[PDB]
Amino acid sequence: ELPQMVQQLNSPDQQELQSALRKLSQIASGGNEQIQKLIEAGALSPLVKLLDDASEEVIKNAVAAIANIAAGNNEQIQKLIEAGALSPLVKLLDDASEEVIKNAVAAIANIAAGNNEQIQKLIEAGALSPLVKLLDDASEEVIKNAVAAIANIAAGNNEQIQKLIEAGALSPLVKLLDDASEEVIKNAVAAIANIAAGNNEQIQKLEEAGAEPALEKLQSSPNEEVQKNAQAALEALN
Repeated sequence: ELPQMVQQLNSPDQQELQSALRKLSQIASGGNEQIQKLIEAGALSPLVKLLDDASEEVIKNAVAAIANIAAGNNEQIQKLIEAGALSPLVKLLDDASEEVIKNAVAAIANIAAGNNEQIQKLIEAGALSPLVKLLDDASEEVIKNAVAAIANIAAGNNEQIQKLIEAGALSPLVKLLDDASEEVIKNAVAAIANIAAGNNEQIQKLEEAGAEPALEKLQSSPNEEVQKNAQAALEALN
């Protein structure tokens, strides 16, 4: 059932390979107990190997599956990192297909939701500069996943918030506080609230970027998430 599908990942047939990757992604999307079955079946290393495959269609399916595996628990994210997912995922952020960037950034966003040591490996893999460049991408689905990843990295320690500021994240995030999608503002205000939870120097850099006037408008939002995040970030500035 499952080992046969994992064995199918080593196939010259491009239809059989795409089909096996589609089924595995569907299992992986069903929750942590399903992701555990794929790990125990040895699905991770061949899946990671398929991120550098000669077939653009095979890459798409492999990234879709890994994005779903990345949605697992800290232990599952750890196995994905140990399988070598980070380096190929970072390389995929600079790819022609918008479909691969979307899931490459989603997988990275789900890994960024893990512990601070896992955020450190994402930074060590060079994920920050390409993530900041995707904040101007002009594809709304890419920008929301890029903002969500950054928001997750900002939930890390003060040193990790520092690597975000040094990457040039502050100015694109304050720009995304308005004249953008509803889901983008929601993610931008969460990232800003996370940077405001940093040290006093980082709170200062946020003012310099022009965050305070952009947050004052969001303070009275009817959206519970936006409202509380704009309120928490403003309390931190003053």
